[PDB]
Amino acid sequence: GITGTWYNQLGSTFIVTAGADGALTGTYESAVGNAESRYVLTGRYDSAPATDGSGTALGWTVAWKNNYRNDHSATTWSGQYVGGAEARINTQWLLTSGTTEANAWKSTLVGHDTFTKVKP
Amino acid sequence: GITGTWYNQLGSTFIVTAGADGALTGTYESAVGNAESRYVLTGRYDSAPATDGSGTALGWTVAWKNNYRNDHSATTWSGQYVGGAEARINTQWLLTSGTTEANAWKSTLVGHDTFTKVKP
Amino acid sequence: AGITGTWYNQLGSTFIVTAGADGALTGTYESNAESRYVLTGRYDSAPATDGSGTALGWTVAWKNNYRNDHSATTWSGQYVGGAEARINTQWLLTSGTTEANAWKSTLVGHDTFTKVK
Amino acid sequence: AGITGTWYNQLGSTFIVTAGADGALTGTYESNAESRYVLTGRYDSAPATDGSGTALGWTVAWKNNYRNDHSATTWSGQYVGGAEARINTQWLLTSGTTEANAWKSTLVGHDTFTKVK
Ligand SMILES: O=C(CCCC[C@@H]1SC[C@@H]2NC(=O)N[C@@H]21)NNc1c(-c2ccc(S(=O)(=O)N3CCOCC3)cc2)cccc1-c1ccc(S(=O)(=O)N2CCOCC2)cc1
Ligand SMILES: O=C(CCCC[C@@H]1SC[C@@H]2NC(=O)N[C@@H]21)NNc1c(-c2ccc(S(=O)(=O)N3CCOCC3)cc2)cccc1-c1ccc(S(=O)(=O)N2CCOCC2)cc1
Ligand SMILES: [Ca+2]
Ligand SMILES: [Ca+2]
Repeated sequence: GITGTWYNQLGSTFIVTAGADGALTGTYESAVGNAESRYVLTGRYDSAPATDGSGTALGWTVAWKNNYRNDHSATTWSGQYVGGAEARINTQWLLTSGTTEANAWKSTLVGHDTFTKVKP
Repeated sequence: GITGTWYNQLGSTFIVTAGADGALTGTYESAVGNAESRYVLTGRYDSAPATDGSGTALGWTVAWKNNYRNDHSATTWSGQYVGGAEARINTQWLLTSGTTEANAWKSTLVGHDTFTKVKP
Repeated sequence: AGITGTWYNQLGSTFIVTAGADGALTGTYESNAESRYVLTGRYDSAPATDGSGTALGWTVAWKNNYRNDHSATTWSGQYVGGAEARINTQWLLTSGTTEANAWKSTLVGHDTFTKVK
Repeated sequence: AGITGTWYNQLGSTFIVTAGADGALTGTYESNAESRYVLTGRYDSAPATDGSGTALGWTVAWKNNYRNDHSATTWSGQYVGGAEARINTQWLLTSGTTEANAWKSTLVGHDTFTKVK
C-alpha cells in the first residue's frame, strides 16, 4: 500500500517504490518548483508489519542537493503508514543544515507532515 | 570522510559507504548482538558541502527487521559530519513504532547520538 | 493577549490557562479530578506586530493528588489569533528511567489546540 | 530533591532553580543582566525509588527588560542524582512566525546540565 504518490499539507509530493526487501526509493518534490524542486529519496520500511491493526513503520531521507540547487541540508522523516479507504503516512521530521561548530546548537528543525493519496 | 565505521555512545556500530552521487548505504549493528543485531541502512548526504568550515548534512534510516528479528519500528538519524583529527557525526533521531490509531500519540521516541571513528 | 481561556486539542484534552501581564502561564491540564494536573509556563507578552504568532511554552508534571506517572510533558509552540484561533505545538514527554533505559526516555509529538472542541 | 541550585550546560549557560515542595520549578536562565530570563516549570516531587531519574520540564520565553527574541524554549528531561549529578534534557525552541513560515518555526536540540562548569 506504500508504493505510489503521496501529498502533504505543504503541497509537497513524493513518489516512492516500496521494494519487497524493505527498500524505499523515489523522488521528493518541494511544492513550488518542477524539475528544479525534485530530489532523490531513499529509506526503509517494515516489510512484514504486525497484523493486529498496527501501522507500518518507515523512514526516509532527502538531501537537498540536485542538479539545480544545494541547500546544504537534509531531512529525515520517521513515521508509519496507515492503510484503508483514507490511507495516510503520518510523520515527524528532522531537517539538519550544515553549520559551523558555533552554530551547531541551531542546526536542526523539527516538524510533522501528514501524507495522503489525494492533494489537500 | 564519511565512508567507514562509526561508533556511538550506546555501543552501536555502523559501517557506511558514501557514494559519489550522495547515497549512503551500509549496515547498522545495535550494541548487544552479532549477525542477529545487524540491519540494512540507507540514506543521503550532501555530496558538495560548503567550504566555509560548515559540517556536511546527512541522514539515514534503519527499519528494525532482519532475518532474525522484527521490532516493527524504524529509526531515522538526521545530522552532520564534522571532519578533522577528531571527526564526528552529530545526530538527532526519531524512532517510530507501528501502533494502533489509539496509541499513535506515543509512537515516536526522540534522542541524540554522537558517532566517532573510535569506540567510546 | 488572546491566550487566556480554555483550549482543546485533537486528543480530547482540555488546557485551561491564564496568561499574566508578566509573561506567566498558569493553569490546569486535563488529559474528572483524577485527570487534572497543574501547568506552568511562559509566553512572549510583547509579540511582534508583523502578523507573526506569539511564542509560548508550558510544562505538566504528571503527578496530582490521585496519580503519579513519573513523567513530564513540555509543549513548545505559538498562538495564532483571529476568527479561527490556534495554539500549534510540538511536545516532549520525558519519563523517569534508569540510566540503562535513558536512550528511550523521551517521546515526541504534536498537538493543535482550538477554542472549540 | 537535589534539583534546587545552580546548573551549567555544555554551551556555557547557567540555570538557577528552586524546586518547590509542590512540584514547582522557578528561577532564572542566563544563556550580565541583559542575558537573564525568567523560567518556570514542573518536576515530579515524589519520584520512584527504584533508581529512576526524576522527570521535569521548564520554559523560558526569551523576553526580558532588555531584549525580546519573540521565541520560547522548553526543556524536557530528568534529574539523575549521585556524585556526578546531571539534568539530561532535550529542548524545543519555537519562534513566532508568519503562517507561511510556520513549518520552520521550531528548533530541536539537547542540553546536559551539571553542578560544575
Ligand atoms: O528545497 C529546499 C529545501 C526544502 C526543505 C523542505 C522541508 S522538509 C520538511 C518539510 N516538509 C516538506 O514537504 N517541506 C519541508 N530548499 N529550496 C529553497 C530555495 C533554494 C533555491 C536555490 C538554491 S541554490 O541554487 O543552491 N543557491 C542558494 C544560494 O545561492 C546560490 C545557490 C538553494 C535553495 C530557496 C527558497 C526556498 C526554498 C525552499 C524552502 C522550503 C520549501 S517547502 O517545501 O517547505 N515549502 C513549499 C512552499 O510553501 C512553503 C513550504 C521548498 C523550497
Ligand atoms: O534492535 C532493536 C531496535 C534497536 C533500536 C535502537 C535505537 S535507534 C536510536 C538509538 N541509537 C542506537 O544506536 N540505538 C538506539 N531491537 N531489538 C531488541 C530486541 C528484539 C529481539 C527479538 C525480536 S523478534 O525476534 O522480532 N521477536 C520479538 C517478539 O517476540 C518474537 C519476535 C525483536 C526485538 C529485544 C530486546 C532489546 C532490543 C534492542 C533494544 C535496544 C537496543 S540499543 O542499541 O538501543 N541498546 C544497546 C545496548 O544498550 C542499550 C541500548 C538494541 C536492541
Ligand atoms: Ca533556508
Ligand atoms: Ca521495545
